[PDB]
Amino acid sequence: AGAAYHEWKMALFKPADVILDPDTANAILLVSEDQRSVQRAEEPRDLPDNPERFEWHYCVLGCENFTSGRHYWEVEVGDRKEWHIGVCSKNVERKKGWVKMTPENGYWTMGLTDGNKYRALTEPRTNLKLPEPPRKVGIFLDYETGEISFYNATDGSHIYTFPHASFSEPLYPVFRILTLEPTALTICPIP
Amino acid sequence: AGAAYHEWKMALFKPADVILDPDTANAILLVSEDQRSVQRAEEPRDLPDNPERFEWHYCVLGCENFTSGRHYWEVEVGDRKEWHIGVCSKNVERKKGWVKMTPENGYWTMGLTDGNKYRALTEPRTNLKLPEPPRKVGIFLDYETGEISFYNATDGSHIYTFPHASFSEPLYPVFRILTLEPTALTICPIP
Ligand SMILES: C/C(=C\COP(=O)(O)OP(=O)(O)O)CO
Ligand SMILES: C/C(=C\COP(=O)(O)OP(=O)(O)O)CO
Repeated sequence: AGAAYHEWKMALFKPADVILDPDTANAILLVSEDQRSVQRAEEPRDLPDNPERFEWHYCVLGCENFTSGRHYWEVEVGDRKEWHIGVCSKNVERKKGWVKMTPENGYWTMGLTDGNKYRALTEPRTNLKLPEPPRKVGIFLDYETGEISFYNATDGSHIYTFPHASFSEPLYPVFRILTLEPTALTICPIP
Repeated sequence: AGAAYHEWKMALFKPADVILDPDTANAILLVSEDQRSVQRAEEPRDLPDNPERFEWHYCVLGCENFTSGRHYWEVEVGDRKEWHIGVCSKNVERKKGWVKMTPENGYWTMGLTDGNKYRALTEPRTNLKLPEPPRKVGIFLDYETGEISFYNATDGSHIYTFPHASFSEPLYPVFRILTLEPTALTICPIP
């Protein structure tokens, strides 16, 4: 069940060793020293406007992108009451206010808002019903087949899969947090 | 106060999301479908050889181990008249009969026998005197300080702290039940 999940993911997808890129992180984000976790600060840091940095979206990326193959990583979201995670195109508009995070705008993400509302960030947003709140989420990228999927990485249940896409840009792991709370997002070691 | 215990656990220790590993579970144990609970059976299962499995001790482990950091989880023991819980080293002699569960053998555990006799499984065993019987037990690991502690998770009260170890191996949550009875051991998910 969980076991079947682990066997399936290990057979089919390459483990990506994701580390967060402080240079991309909106100034309201604190990336941990080990670059595995990200937290939202109360006050923004005073950081330069280098082209890589998100200036509007409360986002940070992985250091490395994907251009082909099947890849997965897992993110511990624990009890944090707001988070959205997935992948985004390298050429997302990092410097424009109010760009909706949607596949059309180079984002493939899902998560949680207001403690209990699960969504996939489609346009319009898709509401999800998950019998069990995930503590750890498996993100899955099949670049060739154009498929971004999410699983509960502990009990192996399927969370969501985006419609078929035809990727024309490299894809980054992306992480977004809006609220001030205690629990971090953490990229966990993967089998 | 339970309030102080709540604040303390939440400030200092990362909440471990513990799921029982059925491949480790001695064949006389039955792990629930959600792998949050374990019960002792009257008859063993007939299973294929597995290196991970406890052959002698009536034990099951968590799926994940700890190699650094401060971690806690909380176990519902209910009115069950016999149980022992804690952590053990990854390299405990799983396959060997008659190994005493003690710190020298890779185990740091405490619990209940015969309804009313609480013990820490030191060598010798140290008898505990608990003003009230717990129904939920908080297990606390601080890997750097070598500190394994047990608390009454409802009212915050201290149950037992082992002499500080110098851990040189990854640590698993471990769970042992000997006796036949209706109340399972249950891991309460992250609050
Ligand atoms: C302010 C902000 C994001 C909120 O965006 P939205 O208000 O469009 O809502 P959502 O559906 O969650 O994307 C910065 O990332
Ligand atoms: C039979 C058994 C465990 C009990 O071992 P022991 O009989 O040595 O007693 P204890 O002091 O509770 O460890 C299988 O796990």
